[PDB]
Amino acid sequence: VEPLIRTTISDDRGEEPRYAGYAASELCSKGYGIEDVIGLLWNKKLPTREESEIIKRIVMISADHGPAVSGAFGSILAACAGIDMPQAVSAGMTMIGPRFGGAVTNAGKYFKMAVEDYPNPDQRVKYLVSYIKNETSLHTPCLDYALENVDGTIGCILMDLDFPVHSLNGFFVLARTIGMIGHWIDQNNQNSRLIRLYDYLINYAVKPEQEVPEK
Amino acid sequence: GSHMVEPLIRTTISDDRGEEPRYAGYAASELCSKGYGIEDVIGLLWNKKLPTREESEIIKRIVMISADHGPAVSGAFGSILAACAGIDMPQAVSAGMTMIGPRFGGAVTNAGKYFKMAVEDYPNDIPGFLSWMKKNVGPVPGIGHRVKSVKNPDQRVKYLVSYIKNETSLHTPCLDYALEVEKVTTAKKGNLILNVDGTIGCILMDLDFPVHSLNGFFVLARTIGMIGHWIDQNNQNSRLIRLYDYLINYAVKPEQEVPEK
Amino acid sequence: EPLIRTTISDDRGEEPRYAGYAASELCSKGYGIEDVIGLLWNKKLPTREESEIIKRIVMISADHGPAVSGAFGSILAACAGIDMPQAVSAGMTMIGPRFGGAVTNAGKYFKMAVEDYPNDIPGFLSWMKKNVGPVPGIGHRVKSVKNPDQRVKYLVSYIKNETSLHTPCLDYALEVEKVTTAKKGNLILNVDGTIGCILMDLDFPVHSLNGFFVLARTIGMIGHWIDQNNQNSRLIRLYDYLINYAVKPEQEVPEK
Amino acid sequence: GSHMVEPLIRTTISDDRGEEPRYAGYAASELCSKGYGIEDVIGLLWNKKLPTREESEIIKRIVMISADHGPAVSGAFGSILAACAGIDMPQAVSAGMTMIGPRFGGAVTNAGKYFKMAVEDYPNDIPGFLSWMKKNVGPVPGIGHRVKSVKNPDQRVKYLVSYIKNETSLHTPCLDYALEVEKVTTAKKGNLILNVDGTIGCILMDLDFPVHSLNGFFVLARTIGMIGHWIDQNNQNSRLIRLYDYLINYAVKPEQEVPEK
Ligand SMILES: CC(=O)SCCNC(=O)CCNC(=O)[C@H](O)C(C)(C)COP(=O)(O)OP(=O)(O)OC[C@H]1O[C@@H](n2cnc3c(N)ncnc32)[C@H](O)[C@@H]1OP(=O)(O)O
Ligand SMILES: CC(=O)SCCNC(=O)CCNC(=O)[C@H](O)C(C)(C)COP(=O)(O)OP(=O)(O)OC[C@H]1O[C@@H](n2cnc3c(N)ncnc32)[C@H](O)[C@@H]1OP(=O)(O)O
Ligand SMILES: [Ca+2]
Repeated sequence: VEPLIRTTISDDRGEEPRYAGYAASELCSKGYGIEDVIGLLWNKKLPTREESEIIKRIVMISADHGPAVSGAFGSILAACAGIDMPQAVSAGMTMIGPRFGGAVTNAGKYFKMAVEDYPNPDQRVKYLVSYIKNETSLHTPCLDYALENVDGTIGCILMDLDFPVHSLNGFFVLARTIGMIGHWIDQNNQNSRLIRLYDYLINYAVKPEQEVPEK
Repeated sequence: GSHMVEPLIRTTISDDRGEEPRYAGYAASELCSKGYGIEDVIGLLWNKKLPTREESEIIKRIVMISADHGPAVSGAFGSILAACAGIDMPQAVSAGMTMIGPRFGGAVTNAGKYFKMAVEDYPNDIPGFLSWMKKNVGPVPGIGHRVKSVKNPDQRVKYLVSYIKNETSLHTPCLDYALEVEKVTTAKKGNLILNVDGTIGCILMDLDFPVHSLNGFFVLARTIGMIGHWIDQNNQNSRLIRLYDYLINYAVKPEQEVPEK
Repeated sequence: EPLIRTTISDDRGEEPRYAGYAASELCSKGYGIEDVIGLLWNKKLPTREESEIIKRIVMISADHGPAVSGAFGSILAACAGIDMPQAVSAGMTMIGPRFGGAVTNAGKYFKMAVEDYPNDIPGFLSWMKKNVGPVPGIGHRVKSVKNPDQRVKYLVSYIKNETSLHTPCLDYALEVEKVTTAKKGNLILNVDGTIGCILMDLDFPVHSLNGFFVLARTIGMIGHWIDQNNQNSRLIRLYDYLINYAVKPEQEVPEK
Repeated sequence: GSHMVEPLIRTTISDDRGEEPRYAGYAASELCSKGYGIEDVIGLLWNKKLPTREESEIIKRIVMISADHGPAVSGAFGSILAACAGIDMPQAVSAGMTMIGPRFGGAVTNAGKYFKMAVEDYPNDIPGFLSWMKKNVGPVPGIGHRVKSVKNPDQRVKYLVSYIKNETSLHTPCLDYALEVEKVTTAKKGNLILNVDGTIGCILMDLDFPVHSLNGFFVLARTIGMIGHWIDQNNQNSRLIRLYDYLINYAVKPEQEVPEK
């Protein structure tokens, strides 16, 4: 039988799943964390302890940015429409792209090009930068070039961690899913009603009323 | 003219109007600096409370254990179909996530609800609980699996139960009840095991987590796997999928001529 | 062993076949979009009367402005630079029990009410409150007895006066509306209720009912995406004065 | 409190504030009463113009021909996967719709854009257009078919081209160029015919529909089929899909013990 799909990251056929060769429960038993599973499933590599400390902080820092932004607001709109959590969160996730979250992969991409082709106050940035430059020994050429914005900081850092270029948006997608789930729960706890924008929030730049011509 | 504005939405969990975003009143930079993790942010945004150490260790294992279960299941396969169709990651994973529901992944909330109801209303009457569920609800949420069974046990379930019993002091009436239900249901049919959704739901009810939050633990964890599958197919440059003809049981109308109007 | 079973369409022959009919031949013989809907959702070519009803349901339901959840979700995605299909998929995800997707249940319960509570609307309303919750097909955020929904009035008048359809479900729902609007003005028979009743009276498959709204409102959601793209609209961020920030006091993180 | 409001959204296509919706200024029920159709509402909402009778006849045919292509293809299959997972219709169809993009449906808009570029840049130079495309794009979008060819024509294409040439007086420069391109490409290899995506994409550019709108015709038409498939699976009470193990090539890492931290 010719297979329909080819997978390289996980095997569910045994007693429990294997993530890049490692048993899920053995990762739990030996003290590994969510950040380690992220490394295994997205990069097929168990992160080093410093890499795991950076992944953890990137996800924590990126988890939510309030209810006003497109991802969270999409989830809220769906929550208020009575849609179930997974589907509501999927609507918020659909907002992630070139304008909402996209500054991470683009920063990473252009600062990598800058390092190769042109080699020669936000408290979260000052925290992240000081953590990676002082509490780790990770070589951060892209970040160092950028130092010579949180999306800029995170994007440079992920290119410097050698994560595949295809994986970079994953950090923002996963992290913001925590906030979007949270917003859905918050609206459900409040028993929020359907949202319908107020008329004065809309500029109805519409055609004048006209009668339909006969045919 | 001006307008008297009434708020459109009300939010209690997060705010970005200050110096940096605040999660249930706490700054993310401070959470990072003081040694907290992803499991702590999950607790703040979903329960508005910093988890205890015992809770954080449980949340971490729930997420790790649930992260992925291969490419054959609806969530992963949906993400893979979209990846092969050349769809960008967030939109591809949204398609996979849309599969999460009563049958696949999204039975956590209702498993917690109904096992808690059973503990309260049928503590010494599992057959009463099962009969009530069959007549009034349908399949018992958190019971059953397409591939795991008495002969092919789910070590993810065995691990979470062993961890709770041995590495914590957590009192678990819902989980203990569900394990007694599993003995009764698996005597009827081997497929009627206590599954991962049922296990997680019971543990989270025993931790008194918000009832609405329960499915969130699966949704979030399995997003890790779905992103992983999208990346995997992109690394392989996988082509557009068309389901093979032999896998489709066609039972279609005969070819027929359109009649004149 | 097969993975799925399918009965509605087949692309293995010379061209795709919809319930056994070739689309080129349906076009050539003067059939329309409404006939293809009937073939793919009911496996039968509609009668001329049925096709005229389907057409009108779709046209009447196509759009209801940018303020409503489906359109606003599509607009939010358009403004975020998301491509059309994925943006409209976000809008479509909003269609459910509160907005747009009460057609199926409205048809299901009004059809049962005709048989089980023929001369007892209070008994039906009591059964629903205990067994279901809000009556699907009743209520609206903006339309009411004081601001009637002319879409509902039009569809009801078209059916009752311009077709020969026997409408026990729709007639029952109209009697229900007299009872509920006497209690509260917002409890009108809404578009979802009207469509659901009409489709049950037409003996359409019960699972198909929400499809008429999902498809029709896809026209509108695509329109809003195109409109925002033509305007080169920017990323939307909800104004802070539209949000009641009932957030926890800013606190210092305690030591572990 | 009172605020000086700036509108959050600007809309030009429809007004819902009155007794019924107004599509590009026209009352929805009056379009119904005066004998207009779905295709007329499509033109009003997507182009802000009531189509001419001939444009209306073309829109109708495009939608009908594009409505479904069987259950094996990504959009329908996504809807079927969600239907089998117990997901409600709108959410299930949304998953299938997510598959629509560069590989599935995208050849319509790509063919339109490039045959329009050829009419403008290579008006009487098909070899130059075909030389540039092979260098900067690869296979010409809208050209080629696996099973169809000169010996076995696509009757939908022959029907549509014949309709627009013999039942309308519409000027079709993009479609005319694509038919001249087909004469050159079919002479090289018989299978390089003008396909249905190429025929539709060219026609839409010739009807002067906005460039942003072209994908709408496939999206809306295939929503008919995706709804159909969801209903079909629900009528059957189909069970959850989980791909059989033999359909997966598990090109996975060797099993190893987790190292100590
Ligand atoms: C991480 C996860 O996804 S774990 C799974 C989460 N889902 C749930 O917990 C929901 C409840 N469980 C179920 O719906 C099912 O067991 C499924 C969908 C998970 C798997 O079932 P399937 O393999 O599709 O089989 P199907 O639904 O036909 O059930 C097989 C038989 O077991 C019975 N059965 C299956 N699950 C249950 C259940 N939870 N309660 C009662 N009876 C059940 C069915 O009635 C059927 O019996 P029959 O032979 O007399 O007809
Ligand atoms: C195209 C469409 O979307 S048409 C609408 C389709 N939806 C339905 O038919 C589902 C049933 N209806 C409903 O859920 C609601 O009427 C909605 C969501 C459409 C609008 O309601 P909202 O404006 O959000 O108001 P809310 O849900 O708070 O209800 C208003 C009041 O009317 C009552 N009410 C509203 N709809 C119903 C109903 N269908 N049955 C019974 N009571 C109802 C509520 O109980 C509430 O009463 P209260 O003031 O005593 O508490
Ligand atoms: Ca006039």
